Order: sequence, then C-alpha cells, then structure tokens
Amino acid sequence: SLEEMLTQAVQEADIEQVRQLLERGADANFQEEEWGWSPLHSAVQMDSEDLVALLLKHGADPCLRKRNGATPFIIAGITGNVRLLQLLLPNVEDVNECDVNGFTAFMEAAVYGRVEALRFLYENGADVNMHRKTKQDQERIRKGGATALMDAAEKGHVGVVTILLHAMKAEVDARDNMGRNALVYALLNPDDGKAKAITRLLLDHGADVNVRGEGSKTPLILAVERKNLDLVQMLLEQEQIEVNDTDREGKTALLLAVELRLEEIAKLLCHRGASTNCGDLVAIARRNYDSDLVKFLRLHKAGDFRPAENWKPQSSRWGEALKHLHRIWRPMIGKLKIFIDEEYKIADTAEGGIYLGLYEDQEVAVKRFSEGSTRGQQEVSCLQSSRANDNVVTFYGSESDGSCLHVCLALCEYTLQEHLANHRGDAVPNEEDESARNILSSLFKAIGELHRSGYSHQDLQPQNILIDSKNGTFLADFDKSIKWAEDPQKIKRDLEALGLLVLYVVKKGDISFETLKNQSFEEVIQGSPDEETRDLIHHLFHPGEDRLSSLLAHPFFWSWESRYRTLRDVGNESDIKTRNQNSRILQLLQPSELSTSFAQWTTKIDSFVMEEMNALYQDTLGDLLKFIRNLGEHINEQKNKKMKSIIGEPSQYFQEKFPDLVMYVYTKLQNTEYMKHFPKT
Amino acid sequence: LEEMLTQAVQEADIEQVRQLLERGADANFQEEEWGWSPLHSAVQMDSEDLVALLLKHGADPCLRKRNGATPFIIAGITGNVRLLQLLLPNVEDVNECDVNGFTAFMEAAVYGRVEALRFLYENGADVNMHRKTKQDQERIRKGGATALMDAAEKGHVGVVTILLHAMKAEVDARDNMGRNALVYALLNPDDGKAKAITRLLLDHGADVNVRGEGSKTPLILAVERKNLDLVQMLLEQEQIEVNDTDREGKTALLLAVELRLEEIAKLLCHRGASTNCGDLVAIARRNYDSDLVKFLRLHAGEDFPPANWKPQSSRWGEALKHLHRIWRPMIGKLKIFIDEEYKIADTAEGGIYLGLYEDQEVAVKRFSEGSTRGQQEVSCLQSSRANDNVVTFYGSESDGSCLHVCLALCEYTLQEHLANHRGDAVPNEEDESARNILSSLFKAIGELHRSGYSHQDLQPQNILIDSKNGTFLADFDKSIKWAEDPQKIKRDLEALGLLVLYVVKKGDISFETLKNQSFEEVIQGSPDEETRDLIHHLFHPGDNVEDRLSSLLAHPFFWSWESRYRTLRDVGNESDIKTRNQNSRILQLLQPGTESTSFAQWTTKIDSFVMEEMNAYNLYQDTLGDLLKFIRNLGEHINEQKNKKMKSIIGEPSQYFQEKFPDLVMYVYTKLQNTEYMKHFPKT
Ligand SMILES: Nc1ncnc2c1ncn2[C@@H]1O[C@H](COP(=O)(O)O[C@@H]2[C@H](O)[C@@H](COP(=O)(O)O[C@@H]3[C@H](O)[C@@H](COP(=O)(O)O)O[C@H]3n3cnc4c(N)ncnc43)O[C@H]2n2cnc3c(N)ncnc32)[C@@H](O)[C@H]1O
Ligand SMILES: Nc1ncnc2c1ncn2[C@@H]1O[C@H](COP(=O)(O)O[C@@H]2[C@H](O)[C@@H](COP(=O)(O)O[C@@H]3[C@H](O)[C@@H](COP(=O)(O)O)O[C@H]3n3cnc4c(N)ncnc43)O[C@H]2n2cnc3c(N)ncnc32)[C@@H](O)[C@H]1O
Ligand SMILES: CCN(CC)CCNC(=O)c1c(C)[nH]c(/C=C2\C(=O)Nc3ccc(F)cc32)c1C
Ligand SMILES: CCN(CC)CCNC(=O)c1c(C)[nH]c(/C=C2\C(=O)Nc3ccc(F)cc32)c1C
Repeated sequence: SLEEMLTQAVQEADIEQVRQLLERGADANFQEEEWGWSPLHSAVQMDSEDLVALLLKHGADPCLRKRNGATPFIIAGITGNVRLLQLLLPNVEDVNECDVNGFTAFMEAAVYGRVEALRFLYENGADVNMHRKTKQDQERIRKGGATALMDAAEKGHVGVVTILLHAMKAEVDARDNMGRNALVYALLNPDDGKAKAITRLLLDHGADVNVRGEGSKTPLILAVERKNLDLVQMLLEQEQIEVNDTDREGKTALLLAVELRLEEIAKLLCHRGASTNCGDLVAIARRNYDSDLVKFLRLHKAGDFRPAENWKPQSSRWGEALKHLHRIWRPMIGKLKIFIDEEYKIADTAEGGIYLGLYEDQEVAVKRFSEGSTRGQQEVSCLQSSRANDNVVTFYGSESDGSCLHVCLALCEYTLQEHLANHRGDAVPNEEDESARNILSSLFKAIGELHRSGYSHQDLQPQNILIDSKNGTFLADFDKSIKWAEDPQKIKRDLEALGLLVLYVVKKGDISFETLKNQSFEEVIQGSPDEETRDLIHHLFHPGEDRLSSLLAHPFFWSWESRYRTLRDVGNESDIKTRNQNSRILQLLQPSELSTSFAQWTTKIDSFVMEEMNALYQDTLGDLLKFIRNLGEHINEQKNKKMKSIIGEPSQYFQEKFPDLVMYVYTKLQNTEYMKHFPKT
Repeated sequence: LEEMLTQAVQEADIEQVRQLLERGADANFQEEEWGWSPLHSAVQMDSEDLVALLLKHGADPCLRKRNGATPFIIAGITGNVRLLQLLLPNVEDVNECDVNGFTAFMEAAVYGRVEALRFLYENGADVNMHRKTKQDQERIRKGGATALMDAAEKGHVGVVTILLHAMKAEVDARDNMGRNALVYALLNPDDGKAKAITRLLLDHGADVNVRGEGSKTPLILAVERKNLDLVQMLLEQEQIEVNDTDREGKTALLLAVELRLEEIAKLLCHRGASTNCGDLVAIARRNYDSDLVKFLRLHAGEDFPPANWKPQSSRWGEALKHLHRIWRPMIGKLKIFIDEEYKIADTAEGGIYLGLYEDQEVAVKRFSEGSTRGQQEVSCLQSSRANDNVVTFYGSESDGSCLHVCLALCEYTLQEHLANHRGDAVPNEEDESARNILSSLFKAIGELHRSGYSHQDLQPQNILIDSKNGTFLADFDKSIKWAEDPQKIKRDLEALGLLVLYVVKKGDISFETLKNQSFEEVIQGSPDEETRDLIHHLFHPGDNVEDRLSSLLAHPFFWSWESRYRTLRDVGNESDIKTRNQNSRILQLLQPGTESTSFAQWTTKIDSFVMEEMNAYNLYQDTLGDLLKFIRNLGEHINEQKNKKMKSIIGEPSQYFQEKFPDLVMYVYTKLQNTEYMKHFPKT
C-alpha cells in the first residue's frame, strides 16, 4: 500500500504527496511485477521534471530495467524533453544502452521524431549507425538490425531524416538482418509528400535501389502498388535500376501497372525498358476497359507472348468446373478466388448459396452470408470451435468483401441423400447393412463432440450431412446452431433429429426425411425394421449430456457376428450349462416383462435340429443361450452337415427367428459383470 | 477459321473486316467463353469506324454477352457520345440493365464520363435507379446502389455535383445494405476528393447517422482514415451521434485514443463525447501520448473493465489466461507476445509460442518470411487438412518480417508423454497405449504419402499428444513432395521402424541410441515376435511400396491379446483339427512334411496337472494341430466349476500361451495369411 500510494501519487502528479512518502521511506526502485515499471520510468513517460528531480534525489536508479529491458533514460528519448536527458546522463553508464529488442535512446528519439533530443544525444556519444541487437530467437528468423535512419524513414519524419544524413553522418545503405535498407522503409509510409521527400534525400546519398523488401518486392514494385507516378519517376532516374525484377509470385512492375489500370506509370515503364513478355498485358488492359493503353501496348508488339496448365483438382464431381475456375482471371477477396456464376454453384441456401472457390490455391465450398447476418456469425463461431472435431467439415477461414461474409469449407463429393441414391443398387436386399453403422457412428461422434464443445446444431437433416471421396461423413451448415448453455433442453432437437436420421439411413434413403418429420414418435418406432433400431431411436427421444458416446456401445452398432459371438459367450457360462437356478447370471436373466419371442422357443425351431441337439432343452432363456453356444461349437462338424443346411448362416438364423433376443440380453446384462461378454465397443 | 478470324477486329484494321464481312462469318458470332461479339469488342476499343461497318451488317445492338451486356451499356463505359448516337435508335429502353443491375448511365457514373452522362439524362435515363440483381445476390443484401453512390465511391467530384444539382439525384438513397453515398464517399483512397464529395452530400442533407461495413458510422470511418478535416466536417452537423459504436463496441473516441490521434481525440471530447467508453487514460499512456494523457486526466476513465474466457489446455492454461488478459496488437487474426512465459519450445527457426487465433488457443511456429522451410511447412499443412492425425492447421499470418504458422495446441510431446505414463502398466500386462499411438502414426504417414508428401524427419519430438491422448504428427519444415524422388518414402518408413521399438520400449531406449544402431540390432532389440516381424516389414518395405502402411495395420502386432487367443481358439475349432485329419486343407497349411519352433514337443512344456486333466478323451500329440485343439478345449472349459485348479495354474490363458510359446501367433498368422482361413483373424 505504501509504494502503491507512491505509484498512484506519481500517476496523479501530486508533487507534495510524493515528497512525504519518499521521506516516509517508500522505495523509488519498486517495480510492479507485471511490466516492470518504476516510479522513475513513469515520471519520465508523463513528462513532469519536478517528479524526476525529486526521485533522483532519493536514489532512484536511472539504469533500472522494466520488462522490455528499457531504462528511464531510454524512455526520455521517446519523451523528447532535453532537461530530463540532462538530469539522467551523470548516472548513465553507457548512453548506447539497449532494451531487449536492441532499442537505444537515440533510436527512440528517431522513432518519435524528437529533433532536439536527437541533437543532445548526438553531441554525447550516441552511435548513429547502431543496428538493433536482439535476442537469439528474433535473430534466428532474421529479425532486428535496423537503424535510426530506417526508423525515421518508416515513420516519415522528414526533419529527422534531413538531420541524420547531413549533420550526423548516417550510413544510407546500412542493412537490417532481413537485407532491407531505409529506402524500403521509406516507401511503406502512408503519406505522399513525406514519402516523396525522404526518397529524394536517400536516393541522392546513394541508397541501393536493387533491394528486396517484404514479399521479395523491390522499391519499384512498391512505388507501382502505391499508385504514385512521383515515386516512380525518382526511381527510374537511375540507370542501374533493374526494371525487369520479379517479386514473390513472378509479377513484374509493369505487369502490376497494367493490372492496376495506371496509364502514365505503364507508359513511362515501357519507355524505360520494361520488357513486354511477362504476361498478356494487352488482354489485361482490355478487361480493364483501358482503350488508350491497349493501342500503346499493340504499338510495341514483339511478334504475341504466350503463357503450361499444371494444377489438377482433387474432386471428381467438381473437377472440370474447378479447372475452369483456376484457368480464368478473377480478383481476390483476401485468400479467396470466387465467381458468382451458375457453372460454379454447388447448391442453394436460405441466404447466398454455396459456390466453388479456391482458397490459397486449394479447392473449397464457399457459403455466403450478408456480413451483418446473425446467421453467418453463428456459423463462423461454431466452425472456429470445431477445428478438433474430426467429423465436422474442415474450415479454411472466412473472408469479407465488405458487403459479404464468405465462409470457406472443405469441398465434399455428395450430400448424404445423394450418396444413398448412388449406392442404393449395391446390396442384395437382405444383406447386413455395415454402411449404415459407419455413417451413423460418424454422426454420433460428430454430434457428441459438438455438444462437448458447447454447441448444438438445431437443423440436423440429410442435406446438412456430407460424404467425401473416401466415404467419410461430415456434419455441416451451422447457421442455426446455438451455444446450448443458453437453453440446455434444446439439445433434445439434435437428439430427435438423430433418431429420425437413424431410420432414414437404415431405410437406405427410401423414406424421405420430410415424410419422417411429419410422423409422430410411435409411427417412427413402428416404421423401424428391427428391435435394435427401435430401442436405439427410443433412447434418442428419451435421453438421460454425454449420452451419445455411450450409445455407440448399443447393439445396433454390433455386427451380426459380434451379436452371435456375444450370445455364444453368454451361453458358455458355467451356471447356464449346469442350469444353476441359484446363480447370479440366471437371476439377472429371470423376469414384470411382456411376452417374448423366445418363450417356448423349442416349438419354433425345426424339429430335426431339435432332436439332433437333444442328443432336456427347456423353454428358458438360459437354455436358448446354451442352445446357441452348442450349435455354434458343433455346426461345422461332419455329423451335422444336414443340420447346417437347415440353419444356413447361424447369426442370421437366431436373430430372424427371435428378433428380441440380442436386445433382451443386452438389457439384462448391461450394467453387470457379464457386460464383459459384449464386443469391444 | 470462320468465326475465329475476328481478331482483325483485335488488330482493328477496317480492311480485313469489310473484306471478310462478305467472305463468310456471322456478325453476331459470340465467342463461347464470355459472349464477346465483334460489335461488343469494337465499342470497347472505341473505334468509331468499326461500329459503323458492323451496324451496316445487321449486328444487333441489344445483343447480350455473359454478364447481360449490350454494346450500348458498354458505350456508357467508353464514354464517347457518337457511339451512343449511332446506337440509341435501335434499343427499346435506355435504362436496360445487365445481370448485376448496371444501366449505361451507371457505367457513365462509374467511369466519370461527364459528356455521356448529360446525353443519357435528357434522353430519358434514370437517376434514382437502384441496382436490381439476381436473387442470390439479393438474399445476402447486395445491390441497390444508385449512380450517386457509384460516383462518390470512385471519387468523381465532377459527376456528383452534376447529379446533385442538374439531375435531381436523391442524396439519402440507401442500397440494400442500408448505406448512402456518404458511406461510399468516406471509403475513397483520395483525401481531397473525399472531402469535396462529403461536403456536397452533407449539405444536400445525407444522413450522418448511417451504418456501413462492420456497423461503422461515418464518424468512425473518418477517425480510422486518420483525417481531422472529415472529422470536423462531420462534427459540423448538430444531429450527429458521437457515442455511436461499431460491431466490436468501440466508440469513435476510443478509436482516436487507440490510434494516437491527440487532435481528433481532443476535438471529439470538446463536442460532447463520453470519456467512459474504455480506460482511455491507460490507452494514451501505453501509446506514450503524454499531452493527451494530461488532457483526458484534466477532464478521465473513472466511471469505467470487462472480465470469463477459460482455456481448454491444462498444461498451458495459466499462461493462456495471462495472454488473454494483456493488451497486444493483432498480426491479422493472431494475438502473440514474444516472452519466456509464453514459450512452448525452441526451434532451428524462431521457436514455438502460445498464441490466440480468432480467440482460439494455438501453438505458433515462427519463420522468417523469406524461409524455404516456412514455405515447405505451410504447403504441406495446406495439403493435410483432411489428415486427421496431423496437427490442425489454423492459418498463417505475416508481420512483414515474419511468417507465423498457427497450430492446434497439444499437451505433450511423445517423449514427455511416455515419461509421465511410464508407471501406469504393471510391467507384466498388455500395452494398449503403444498400439493406439503407433496405429495413429501409420494412419498419419499413410495419408501424408497419399497427399504426395513425405516427412523426412520422423522422431519423437515431432509427435504430439493432446488432452484426450490422440497422437498427432507435426513439423513439416523438412518435408518434400515425393513424386520427384520416389524412394525417399523409404526413409519415413525406416523412421517408423525406429518409432515402433521406441514406443514398445516405453521410451527407455533413446531415439538417438536407436538411430545409430543398424537394421539388425534394432530387430534384435525387439521384446517379441510381433514387434520383430512388424519392424522387419518397415525396414524392408519393397520398391513396389505403395500402401504398405495400410496393410500393416492388419498385422498381429495390432491385435489385442484377447483377439490373438480368440483366433487360436477359432482355428482350433476346425473340424479337421478335431478329427486330426492329416490329409485336410487346414493341416496341410499348418504342418506339412517331416519341427526349431518353441511349440515342438509342446506337451512336455506345460504343467503336468493341466496336461493330465486335459487328457479326458488318442492322447494329445506334439503337432501344432493338437496345440490349437488344446487351446480351443481349454478356452471352452477353463471356467467350468470342476476346473478351478487348472484356472489358477494358467491364470489369464491369452497371456499364458503367448508366454510359453512366443512364436505361436506369428506362425499361425504366416500360415493362414492369404488363405480362406484368414476369416478367423480379428476385424480392423
Ligand atoms: N474482346 C475480348 N476477346 C476475348 N476475351 C475478352 C474480350 N474482352 C473481355 N474478355 C474477357 O472477359 C472477362 C471478363 O468479362 P467481362 O469483361 O465481359 O465482364 C465482367 C465480368 O466477367 C463480370 C464479373 O462481375 P463480378 O462477378 O466480379 O461482380 C461485380 C460486383 O460484385 C457487382 C457490383 O455490384 P454492387 O454490389 O456494387 O451493387 O457487379 C460486378 N460489377 C462490379 N463493378 C461493376 C461495373 N462497374 N459494371 C457492371 N458490373 C460490375 O462482370 C463484368 N465486370 C466486372 N467488373 C466490371 C467493371 N468494373 N465495370 C464493368 N463490368 C465489369 C475478362 O477476364 C477477359 O478475359
Ligand atoms: N507508466 C506505466 N506504468 C505501469 N504500466 C505501464 C505504464 N505504461 C505502460 N504500461 C503498460 O506496460 C505494457 C508494456 O508496455 P511497454 O511500453 O513497457 O512495453 C512494450 C512491449 O511490452 C514491448 C515488446 O513489444 P513487442 O513485442 O510488440 O515488440 C515490438 C517489436 O516487435 C520489437 C522489435 O521491433 P523491430 O526491431 O522489428 O522494429 O520491439 C517492439 N517495439 C516496436 N517498436 C518499438 C519502440 N519504438 N521502442 C521499444 N520497442 C519497440 O516493448 C514495448 N513497446 C512496444 N512498442 C513500442 C513502441 N512503439 N514504443 C516504445 N515501446 C514499445 C503496456 O502495454 C501498458 O499496459
Ligand atoms: C441430387 C439432386 N439434388 C436435389 C435433392 C440437387 C443437387 N443439390 C443438392 O442436393 C445439394 C444441397 C442441398 N447441398 C449440397 C452441397 C453442400 C451443402 O449443403 N453444404 C455444403 C458444404 C460443403 C460442401 F463441399 C458441399 C455442401 C448439394 C450438392
Ligand atoms: C521439460 C518440459 N518443459 C516444461 C516443464 C518444456 C520444454 N519443452 C519441450 O520439451 C517441447 C518441445 C521440444 N516441443 C514441444 C511442443 C511442440 C513442437 O515441438 N512442435 C509443436 C507443434 C504444435 C504444438 F502444439 C506443440 C508443439 C514442447 C512442449
């Protein structure tokens, strides 16, 4: 509280209240633990000399480093009051002391365009062509090495540039670790006049003009991109200027000037040796509606330049249209290449449609929103949280053209509805449906993960589910999604739609989803072809917020083989074989319940099989399981060949003859020790 | 060469045109790609001569190209009045708009073609026509801009004034977004033109409380442009709202303090702006804006913070909380601070730091924007977004001087994770963990190859584990497209071979150690035959490599002990094993001819009680057939009441048979591998 009242006192500039507390014994070398600021640092930054004098009297160290290694002296450079620098100098060890990023009081004077402070530190030993020496991590990626000249040029301080080159002997062609010099820094400044004046000075002193800036750009290309005839004339006054220099992507200064629709700057560039076979400049002027520059371009023809098409799309369905999109010219919206044409449309939506696009040269689906849209905001928000969810469509990023939020997504081959259509004629009519389990377990996982992330979908339907080239399934179209904390029992709608999607997929897409939405709970249950489906759906309409991942353990997701295996394994328990009425197993399998389909099972199994196996089977469940166990073990032996052919495939046999069997056993053993007989799930 | 010989219209010479106009080619021959006719293209190049020559030859002036554009509309662009005069008698409506809403008048407005604009106005043209677009564009609230808005946007001072005064233009016309010409005016690059057009519009009474992109007012657009003049011009209106906020809830003043604009900030305070919209003092103070600090203190942020963001990371949690709290400027969508507190690791380039990217926690790998290595990384991550066991790529941001590569944040390295979990298994118990880690890596590298890439540096430091124990492959700065150099795939597969031993040995043998060993020494280091066999397949993948990785997932190494045992039991239940039928297919596969394997004389290697009790009938023989028979029989009966003594001697039978006979599983695997009996193997 003491030094804290001092800290406060200084911030207020109560000179007296400071005096009292210094005499009370308060530490002027106190530093707050976050950013390392001292009362001496603070007094300098706010520029009240009285406080700096008062604190220096009380032993406040002027070489005291804050978090960034800056000392109150360094800070005075930024402040630019000369009598502060006077007051701190007779305690300063080195005038060239740097913070951890290599900054000196002189650099700081240059950065803040403080002429008078620069003069003071000039006459006092301050090195003028000191490069910033930074920490090892910054150097290894070639950061640092900049100078007061480069600093002054970037900030556009005409005064400071004049004074350094002339009065102060600044090296004009000094390089930072990136290989940049003050000219590059000069050319980046937003103001026209300031940029003009600084470039002039620097050129006349012998700044190299053949230098690489950000994006491998020359000074010339920077002058072009800025649309400044003035900055381009100065740079084209020198002969050694490489006019046919290429930036990162192979764009030339001329190419750029045609592309930007800048007549004068293009012509001046031609009259100076900008070679014309760097791209079809004529066509570029033509799409620009630049009549005048066209003619001039055809008045220097060197024949008729030509352009090789390499890029192959990954998509099969969208391939040819993506080739076309890659071929034609479009302007970019950040990292996105897009064209609002029917040829490129994927689908129609509640706002804006979905089109093919290219994002960093990768194929994408692009969902469009009005940039103000609640709906677009909900989508982007949910997608940004879903990056770890493996069964959610991959999110590339979102780009704004100012009136339209573009959401870019991985491109998929088909919607679930399409996919089921294309694969409808693959399976023999009674085959086991492995495909349905895969699709639906991927959905359970996707929705389960979406819930754990705090989001609910609200519009699960088959058009929002996509299938990729490799048969994987993904969830999509988040516009109507909500953070479920807002209303926790709205999760229910996801769970109910998932129940409808169970039926949908098990029915191989033959029943439309519309139909299934107009049906009531009991109609849906009745529409189900088996008991596992019925029970699964039931559990979705009547849930217990991690129920979904537990439902992946449900016998619906057991293969026919696994189901058969579980019945055989249960039927091999000692107490089923010895018919121990005492035992815990037969206790559990013994209930109350309604009429089963295996009650008096012995009368509905072929009479030939019945005899051969009795070679004492009662109408208990226990004796059915045992029957399954023995038949499983012996079905393949020579002496059962006639039995084998009556049965056919045994898994199919038992499940068909007794549809409720697997479910009944699963229900009875679910939370018990003999749950260990279930497949590894 | 009949329709493709119109380039002359390109080469613009009248001679070849007239001459081929009666040699055979359709005047209205629209090129297929965009709908450009010789009439379209002539009007665009402004050849007074070609429009005459072609209009002589019937060519329709109402003929639409791809975007719905008659050469009339295109004369509004070129601006020439006597092209518009040659065409006007052969057009139904002068106000005929292409598919995006654009009349010949708006094209005159867009390109600042002043004489053309006059000519169209007296000939009936529409000055308060909003653009009518297709329904796709309307549903997302695009279109409905007037010619006035086009003129303000392009900054044509001529055109605005003519329109406002001569042409009765509605100043406070809105587009579908809800934006007047004023909004368009302030987004102009040119300060002077912007000043001029603001003035004209403001004095005709354009709304100054409108909203543009990002919910920004005109005032906020003025402040973000850093232009005192436009700020004064707008504050000249009495009705204006100073305390209007953008989407992010920033007031115009807040923005001025933030941007180090003492003068505009002082001005906005003098015109009644609220000083309690942010901690304004602290903002000026960090900006080193001494005078403005004084000023706001003389008036302050007394009646003003916000507080709930929770990281998902447990390891990096506390530091992510710190990073969220502190103020940083953005590098695009990324929040980062280069300091030891936030540092995850050192690299050969720049280190890995914690970051926030669209408010999501991330690891940020740093490269000089120059870097070949950074380019290789971004490239390979861009092709891997579908690969589920590659670290998620969020995006890359540039500082001008540095490439930030942002990645999903993981808890641990593979090396760390194996250390932390070294205590977890009783050392005589099945290693589930190893199979999971290694199957994810097979999947990762498999898919990485399918995408055309090879890693080149697979080691445990490049493999990361997340909060839910998913394993992810990272670090592609040394990756290569293998198409150029097809056999360098084999080096990744060798590294996988090393990683197999590393992971099975639970991290006890260091990777360095293992990289110095020869292929044969590594195989010798293997604690079992499944590992031995697996690794072998990785060091010798084959020239015809292809998807060697995907077939290896089927190998007994990835079978649980439960499933190995289940397979041996199932094989043992074959009728020809039970009848000991020597002629049969199964026994021919298992056991042909006349034995070096640890199951030679297997009857003499199991406890004599078990052997004796089991003989409850030809007593059990030293054939493998009879061993599988033994395992099936034991499997079935081990838990029966009367076999309680056997059960305790054996313990868990899977563990037993594997231990007493280490080569058994592999031996059966090898014999049944591409046979019908493969159906007894587990599922994958
Ligand atoms: N003689 C020839 N021989 C062989 N090929 C040729 C020839 N001549 C040209 N080509 C090839 O044609 C290709 C481009 O097609 P195009 O020039 O025929 O028509 C353009 C484009 O495809 C098509 C694409 O539009 P877009 O999807 O990008 O969508 C643009 C935008 O989103 C929307 C603006 O509306 P708003 O939101 O602002 O209300 O409309 C479009 N637009 C913008 N400014 C426009 C304007 N001033 N006037 C009319 N429409 C404008 O529209 C034409 N176009 C684009 N920018 C334009 C502009 N600034 N002024 C006038 N027309 C423009 C070119 O790529 C070129 O290769
Ligand atoms: N009186 C006070 N009392 C108590 N607390 C206070 C007080 N005043 C401010 N605070 C609080 O402290 C926090 C930290 O503020 P700070 O100024 O101590 O430290 C900043 C940052 O931590 C720290 C690291 O910043 P960074 O990682 O963004 O790194 C910036 C850059 O990447 C790096 C190298 O740049 P270069 O070599 O490539 O050009 O140095 C930083 N830098 C840039 N310009 C600088 C300059 N002119 N001078 C010194 N450093 C500069 O440096 C301080 N800083 C940043 N920009 C600055 C600039 N333009 N001028 C002066 N200092 C600057 C502030 O955020 C604030 O909340
Ligand atoms: C088969 C006939 N169809 C009528 C039902 C017409 C085809 N059109 C359709 O059904 C259709 C619909 C309604 N959506 C899509 C595609 C996507 C979607 O919605 N979100 C996405 C996100 C990413 C992506 F890469 C594709 C999509 C199609 C093909
Ligand atoms: C002894 C452990 N120390 C703290 C207790 C920390 C030391 N740090 C270490 O060992 C270490 C190393 C050498 N790499 C990582 C992490 C990553 C890496 O290399 N690429 C990535 C890409 C993404 C990502 F999300 C994390 C990483 C750590 C934590």
